[PDB]
Amino acid sequence: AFEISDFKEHAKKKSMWAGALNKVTISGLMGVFTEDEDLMALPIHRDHCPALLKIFDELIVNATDHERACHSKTKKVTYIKISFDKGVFSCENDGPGIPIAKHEQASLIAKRDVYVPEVASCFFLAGTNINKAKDCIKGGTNGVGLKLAMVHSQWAILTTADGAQKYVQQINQRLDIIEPPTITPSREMFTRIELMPVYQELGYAEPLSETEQADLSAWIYLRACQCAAYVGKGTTIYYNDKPCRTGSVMALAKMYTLLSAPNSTIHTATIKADAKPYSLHPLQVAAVVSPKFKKFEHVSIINGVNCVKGEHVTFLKKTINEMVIKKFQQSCSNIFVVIVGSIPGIEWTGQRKDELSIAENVFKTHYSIPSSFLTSMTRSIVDILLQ
Amino acid sequence: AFEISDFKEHAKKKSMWAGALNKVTISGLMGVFTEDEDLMALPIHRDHCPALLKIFDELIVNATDHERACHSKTKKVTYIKISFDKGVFSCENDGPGIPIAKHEQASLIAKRDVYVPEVASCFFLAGTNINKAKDCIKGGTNGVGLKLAMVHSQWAILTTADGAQKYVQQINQRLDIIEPPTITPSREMFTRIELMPVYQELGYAEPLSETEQADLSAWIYLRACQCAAYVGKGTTIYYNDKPCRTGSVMALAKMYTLLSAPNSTIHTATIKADAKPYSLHPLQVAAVVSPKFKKFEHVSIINGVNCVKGEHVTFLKKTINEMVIKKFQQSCSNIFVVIVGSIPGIEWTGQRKDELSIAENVFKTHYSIPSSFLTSMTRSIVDILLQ
Ligand SMILES: Nc1ncnc2c1ncn2[C@@H]1O[C@H](COP(=O)(O)OP(=O)(O)NP(=O)(O)O)[C@@H](O)[C@H]1O
Ligand SMILES: Nc1ncnc2c1ncn2[C@@H]1O[C@H](COP(=O)(O)OP(=O)(O)NP(=O)(O)O)[C@@H](O)[C@H]1O
Ligand SMILES: [Mg+2]
Ligand SMILES: [Mg+2]
Repeated sequence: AFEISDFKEHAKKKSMWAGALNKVTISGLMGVFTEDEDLMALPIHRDHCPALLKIFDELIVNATDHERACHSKTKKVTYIKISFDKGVFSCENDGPGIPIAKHEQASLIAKRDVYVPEVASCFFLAGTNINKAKDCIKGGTNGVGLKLAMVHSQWAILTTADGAQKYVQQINQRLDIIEPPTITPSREMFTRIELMPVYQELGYAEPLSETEQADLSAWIYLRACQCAAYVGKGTTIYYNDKPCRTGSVMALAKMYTLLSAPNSTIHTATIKADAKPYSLHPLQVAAVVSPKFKKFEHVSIINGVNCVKGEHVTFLKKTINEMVIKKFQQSCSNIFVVIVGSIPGIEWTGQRKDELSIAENVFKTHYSIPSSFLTSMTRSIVDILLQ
Repeated sequence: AFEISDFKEHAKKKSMWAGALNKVTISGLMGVFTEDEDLMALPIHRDHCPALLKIFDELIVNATDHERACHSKTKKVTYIKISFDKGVFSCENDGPGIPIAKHEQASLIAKRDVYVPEVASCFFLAGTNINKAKDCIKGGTNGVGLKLAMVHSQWAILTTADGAQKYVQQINQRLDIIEPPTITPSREMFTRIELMPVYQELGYAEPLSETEQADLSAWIYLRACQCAAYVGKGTTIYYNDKPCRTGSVMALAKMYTLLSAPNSTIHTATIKADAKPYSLHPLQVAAVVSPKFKKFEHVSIINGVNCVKGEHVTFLKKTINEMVIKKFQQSCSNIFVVIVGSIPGIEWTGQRKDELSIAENVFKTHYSIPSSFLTSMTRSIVDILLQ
């Protein structure tokens, strides 16, 4: 009756790692769709498998983490290329590759030659964020995300090049079959993950239906557009070899409000903090206020992660609410707001990183929302309330 | 740079297991306080460590799981006794004890005699829910919760008796030191976990401050009261040897609304489904509608777990909203609602079990909310809207 599981078997059966392992109703599920030359974020009103969307997210956050790691160094990340075609998902980024070197501890554990890229892709609770600095703004913390991608892949290829050598390794049948890597001379420098998810096991048609393909493509495109707003000014994000043109929170706010509030006013702010490490990490904000909006909604890209709940939102809402109450006397259900940037020292409620955890006083003590933004938001909210 | 962690080290450092490992702002944090002979649920407006509250929850859900496992058997669980004194937390339940038997697979893994209760308390990804049936309504699924309690304990004692023998085992220094167990003849039958959390490591004073002690006591008492509404009619819940008198969703609804809406109308329903396994699991509902309530709030005890988000809430809200719209023409921000019961086949977003995951169509297809409840709720909501 009392059974003991290994990580692989556990990750194939348990929702705690990446969420539900079958299709469920995902509240607020969105994708981006192109109408003419316009990008429009629209709801996806069909059940989808959270764990499937999460293994796409794990690879994308790994690439955005690498962009952040490299952004002040000589060899920077200049691109992240995301691809989705015939069911195959890939994510490739430039900059220094995963070191092509024997890992002494892993080789002893496994009783065979294990190189660093195999540790990164095949060993659970393993990576460069196991001892994470208090000020680190990478999303990665657990050493599990890439292994979850591998466990939900029928086949996967890890390719990395360090400017000297290229390493290619097949990781097949949900991490059951790790093929010995092919190592060759190369002047390339990059990391690529290519995989075919276990679509049928996660509740999808094999091959994907027209609707499943379209929904997954829209979701991935929007996730790439979210990255594009987060990464540094030197990095381009591509989706199926097309650049994602959403380099600002204003561009993100437009994509989400184009159908409901075309030709709208975009209230903008940079939220800044008054002490390191917070002062190193300004937050970019764009908000639209419309009577057509039925309840408060945010899109938060924090540390490269799409965060659906956190005290950073609460801080903005309470601050606006206090001003609205005062002006009206002489509050948030008509706001759509985009918040993008890094926050050091956050913790998460789970591997999925749906909710960040923090002391509210971090914002009260350190951060200031520009008066001009609060005044313009309050003016717009009050006019609606008055009507 | 690339490090490989064991489970214990990982659980002491990573928020993914039990949430943040220091004090943060927990939205909606509540405890129960006794004023005179009255029980009143009130907000706790102070930061607390989620992982600390979760190891209390892991033991309480294990006891409620055992109550559910035993409820149709000859030897039932008749009590769950929760204690909190001088920093020491204990949870004891009657009914069949954890088997006192050598575990052959664990003994081979560890290269020494390992009995089943040591597997349950000290081996990660281990327990009786590793292969969980599609219709199982126990909260336990991952084989990790009791190990997280042990990893966040300076010292812990596991005591179990199977009516033949008693097994006592010390598990000390955050699972670093597993003492060999003491096995003796006994006619007792029970399972007890007693532990002292690592309060200082999780941001608390050593010993607890007056306020920390009072807040943690209030939180635990309310969690016990939540259990009392969930368990079968034959089981009594005690907190510090006093029975928890909240045997109904009406009693729970009263405790949450006593300060804001004394002498209120309680709308009641049993939500029933039309096919097994759903039909085995009626949901008990009590709701209060007041103009004094500023936004929609629910307390959901699902499969013994305090669930803060799920499509069961959405189903009730949408159903009420449709009726309200219709009546008004001739909607949920004034509702407080308690929902208690079992839902088979749910998945979670994480080990914490904050959010359940399910297809919305489960409710649309199988479940029916009684017309008399919808009519009485709609009458109360409409009167407020009209005012
Ligand atoms: N695209 C990439 N480019 C470079 N290095 C990478 C890339 N993806 C992963 N890595 C490395 O591989 C390690 C393992 O990745 P992963 O399993 O996702 O763990 P993580 O990102 O550190 N933490 P988490 O994602 O929270 O579980 C990372 O710590 C990086 O060092
Ligand atoms: N109070 C208890 N009474 C009887 N059996 C218990 C009790 N607590 C734990 N157990 C047993 O010990 C096992 C390990 O507990 P635990 O680590 O909490 O895993 P779980 O409850 O199965 N899953 P999860 O809590 O989701 O990680 C359980 O599966 C039960 O078989
Ligand atoms: Mg990662
Ligand atoms: Mg458990």
